Amino acid sequence: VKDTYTDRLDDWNGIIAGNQYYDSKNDQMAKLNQELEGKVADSLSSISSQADRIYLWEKFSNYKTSANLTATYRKLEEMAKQVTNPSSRYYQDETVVRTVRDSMEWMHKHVYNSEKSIVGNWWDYEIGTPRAINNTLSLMKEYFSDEEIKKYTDVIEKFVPDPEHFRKTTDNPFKALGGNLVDMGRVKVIAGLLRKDDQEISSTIRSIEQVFKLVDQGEGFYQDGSYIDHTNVAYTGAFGNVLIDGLSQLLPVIQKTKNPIDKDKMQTMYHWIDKSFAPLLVNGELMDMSRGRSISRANSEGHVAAVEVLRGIHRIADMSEGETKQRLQSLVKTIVQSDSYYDVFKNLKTYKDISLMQSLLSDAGVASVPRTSYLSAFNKMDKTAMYNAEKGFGFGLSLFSSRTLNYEHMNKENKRGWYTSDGMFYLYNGDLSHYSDGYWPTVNPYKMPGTTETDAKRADSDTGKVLPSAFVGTSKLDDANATATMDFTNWNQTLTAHKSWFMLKDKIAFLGSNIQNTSTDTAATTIDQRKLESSNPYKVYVNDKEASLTEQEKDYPETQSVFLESSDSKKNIGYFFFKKSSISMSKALQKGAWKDINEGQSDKEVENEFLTISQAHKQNRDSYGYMLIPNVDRATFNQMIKELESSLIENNETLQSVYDAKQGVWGIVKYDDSVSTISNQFQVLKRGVYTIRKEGDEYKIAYYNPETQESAPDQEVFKKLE
Ligand SMILES: CC(=O)N[C@@H]1[C@@H](O[C@@H]2OC(C(=O)O)=C[C@H](O)[C@H]2O)[C@@H](OS(=O)(=O)O)[C@@H](CO)O[C@H]1O
Repeated sequence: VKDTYTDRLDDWNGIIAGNQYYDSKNDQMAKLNQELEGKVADSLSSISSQADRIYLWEKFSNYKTSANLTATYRKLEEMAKQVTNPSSRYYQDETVVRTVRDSMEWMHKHVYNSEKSIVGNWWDYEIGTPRAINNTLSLMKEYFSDEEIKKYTDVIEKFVPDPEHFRKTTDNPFKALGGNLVDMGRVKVIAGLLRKDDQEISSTIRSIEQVFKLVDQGEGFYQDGSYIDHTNVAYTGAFGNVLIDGLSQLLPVIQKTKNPIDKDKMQTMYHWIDKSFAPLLVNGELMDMSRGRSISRANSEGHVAAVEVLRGIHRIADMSEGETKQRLQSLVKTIVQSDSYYDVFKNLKTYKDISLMQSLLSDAGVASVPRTSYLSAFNKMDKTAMYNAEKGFGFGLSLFSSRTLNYEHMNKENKRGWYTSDGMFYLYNGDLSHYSDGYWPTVNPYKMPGTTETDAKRADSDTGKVLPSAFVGTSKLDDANATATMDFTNWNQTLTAHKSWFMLKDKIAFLGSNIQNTSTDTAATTIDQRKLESSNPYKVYVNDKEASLTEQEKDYPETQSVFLESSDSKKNIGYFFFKKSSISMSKALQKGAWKDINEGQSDKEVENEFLTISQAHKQNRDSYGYMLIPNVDRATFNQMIKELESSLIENNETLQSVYDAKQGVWGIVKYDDSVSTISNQFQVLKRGVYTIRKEGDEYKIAYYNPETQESAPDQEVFKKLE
């Protein structure tokens, strides 16, 4: 019955597949078509055609493993896409049409139906599979009767009858929010359209509207740009992705139903884009510190994941108007064009998405200007993102506190992310591939960059924890200067350290004090563990003298500096130790498999060479202090360290501060309320984090109390001398 429901489904088909936009003469589209042709060909030649078959596909035969249901139905969706693509060799193919119909019936009779109960993961039963079934039926609605459609979607209503909750049939349902809430729309709104059920459509859309509300606690988007999911996990880059990616797909359809969403309600999406997503995108890469356990997926490295966000933004731009549309187009354009490592089209999986991107890139009317400098203090999720446009580098600071979980290990994914939030830092430079090409399965998980840890063995079976202290946070002064601290205690309460960071425009100072260890394990801070490029080798200098690193760790006592020299200055990394320090370095090939950190991944061996720099802490009360200076050549680095000779103001158990004389900026962390006199110019009076700038006789102050998550009146925390 061709009606308004089918009309909406046609629009949905144009969004999830886009066959109406296909053009064989379009190289990028032809590439995706060829991929789908191959997938269908593989599925058709391996499917079971035997009577009394115990499965459709032998590699997805054990139906007690929920993942096999979703994978099976997704193969049918691929078939539906091609059978309805005039340019496919499978267009209106009678064998494929019958294969999809027969397969749906077979699964319905022996594997997935209303009489079944969740076996394995609820996600496959309520989201993964229902979405694959909805899309298959939507694409091939001209081959199924309304009665068959309702028949094959009854199971969806059994497992997901309530648009406000998931796991309804289990003994522990949960309130649907964020990404999950968006998926609820792709499940019940589409099923509602297929079943011509107005009540399901309306109630689901109404439920979906909750997603536009910013929160001040719990899961969701925060005013400061943070995004929390799974109770207390920083998750903008994975569940946030699903949210914007899926919602941007749904909106065009929803807005054409009898229950469109108010325009002022959808206004918050622009806040997510500018405040939440944009800062986490550097040279086409979505910062891993925001991706949770997804970092352990080989097919979802940083640049790939970024496309999920970018395509979502582009769709939103397409449904926007005027300046709003123009600026969003420019944002997507400059990000994509800044990415010289990853081909955006590799993750644009529908013809409309491919088409939109091509028009954007070729439209001279859409400005593509390098993004300006910025610094986002995502205090509500304990992460900080910094980007310097003049020099061209990004910096990510990954922390956690009593308010957030350090790392997520679940569904057998991210088994070794133990220290990824223990004050771990990321540097985004000229090597756009650094955190890609197998970084995650080859990086030594015991030496994450920036972290202070003991060398005790850790179990893959462990799960995340919150930090005992709430004294973790960032005080931002402007787009280039901020200060952060973390009152760190390790996983088993055997080591402590007051770790602080001083972001000073074109460099970051790392200070650590009060380092104590009550265990028999050795303690050390990993200054860096950088993945190398065989094509661009580094020439290493210690105290400005070339050094030859080996697989075997070499000690360098009385080190004032270390410089990693590339042929490309935008890949250079220098480390200046305020006080001569005893460090050790090594360059070695590290091997591993994605399966080591994610059970469902390939056991194929991967290898990468890493340069590791560490500083041992053999005594209680130890400390570390150094300045990370990227993107400058050797002579310039040498000149800068002389300018910074006296930049360290203090680094003890109650006070840590660094001064940038060139900028007239101070970064300060106070652990108590004593009166601290700084540079004989002013005094800071309260426990907390400060970033201060002197402009003549004037003083600009940025104070933050991380525990109460509040700033304070200037006179309460600052006092100029005389
Ligand atoms: C955010 C997240 O990790 N969600 C998990 C699922 O992963 C997303 O799957 C899809 C999709 O449209 O199916 C798009 C995203 O890129 C993925 O991040 C999925 O995990 S997995 O199978 O991809 O490894 C399901 C499986 O049960 O679990 C979700 O939590």
